[PDB]
Amino acid sequence: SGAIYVGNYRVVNRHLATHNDWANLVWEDSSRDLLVSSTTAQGCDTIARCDCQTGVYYCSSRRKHYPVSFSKPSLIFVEASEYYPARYQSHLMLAVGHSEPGDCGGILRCQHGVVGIVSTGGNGLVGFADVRDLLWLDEE
Ligand SMILES: NC(=O)[C@H]1CCC(=O)N(Cc2cccc3[nH]ccc23)C1
Ligand SMILES: [Zn+2]
Repeated sequence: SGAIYVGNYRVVNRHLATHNDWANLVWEDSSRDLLVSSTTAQGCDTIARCDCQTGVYYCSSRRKHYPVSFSKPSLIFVEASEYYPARYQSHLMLAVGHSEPGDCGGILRCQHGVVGIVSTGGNGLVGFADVRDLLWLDEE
């Protein structure tokens, strides 16, 4: 689990969104595994606006923050899971590292702010859904 709180927005994995998130929906994309909902209180996270390929992510299944190098956001085939059939997921970045399903929502951060959240894993890889292209998260 995990979310990003920026301005009056909440960003979560689409597969973990609550009834309140869907009732207060701003934008969602199944192919990205992302959902953004509105909030009443202001958040404190800052979204990175950059092309960094190194950062640190939180892995709940190790209680550890790991420094990683990661690939640029791309269209990647993701095997079937409890929440989606086998499909291509867009805006996905991979790194060599540990990830289990309940690690989804863990933040990946660089020197500029939040880059994305854990979304995929297995086979010694970890995948992150990028949020740096969602520029509207910085306004209104
Ligand atoms: N974005 C997706 O398609 C998600 C949907 C929910 C989900 O359980 N997975 C599998 C997964 C995620 C993270 C870590 C993992 N380790 C092994 C499997 C695995 C994929
Ligand atoms: Zn950066």
